[PDB]
Amino acid sequence: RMSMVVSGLTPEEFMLVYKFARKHHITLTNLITEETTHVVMKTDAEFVCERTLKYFLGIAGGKWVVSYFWVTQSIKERKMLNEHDFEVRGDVVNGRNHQGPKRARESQDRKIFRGLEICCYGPFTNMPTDQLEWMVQLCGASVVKELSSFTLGTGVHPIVFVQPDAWTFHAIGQMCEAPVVTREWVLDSVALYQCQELDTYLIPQIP
Ligand SMILES: [Co+2]
Repeated sequence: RMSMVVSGLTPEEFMLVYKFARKHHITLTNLITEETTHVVMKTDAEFVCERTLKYFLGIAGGKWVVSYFWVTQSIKERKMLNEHDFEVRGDVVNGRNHQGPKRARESQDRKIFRGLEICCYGPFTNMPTDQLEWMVQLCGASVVKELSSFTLGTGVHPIVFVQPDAWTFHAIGQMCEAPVVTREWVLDSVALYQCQELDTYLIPQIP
């Protein structure tokens, strides 16, 4: 059936979702899994939310990323409103209207990271490696654990991403032949659901 997960909400805001969840036989839960169908985000009146991890994984699964206004209007009108009307416009960081989740629902037959080998490299911070790995998988990429493990083949394009405010490196180029980008290449590529160009994102590689 329907299974719901919640993001950016207060206790009382949560209680409202639960009431809506109880009234409509919807499972509510703490952590997002593949079983999750809906991700309720807090937004401003014009469906703009902050980009949480559940935001990305939600879009990565191409679920229903939908504003908390879905919940309260549904309570107000005493009926389960259309998810279509309430979906999240975009976010505070990628722009007030990129309609990201929209494309993601519409494009499961061709996922943006199809045909790619991705290596989430070294230390990571707000987001753990495995979440980013699962994100990246969900969008049709193939995870590599170590640089040396890239399918050296005309077939696939390998990418290495890193987030550099963690290593408390620019010599990945010396250990493998791959584009090195910044974790924001993935996050934006997922937020916008377009496959971003690596130029704006490349980390310098010393010879
Ligand atoms: Co090519």
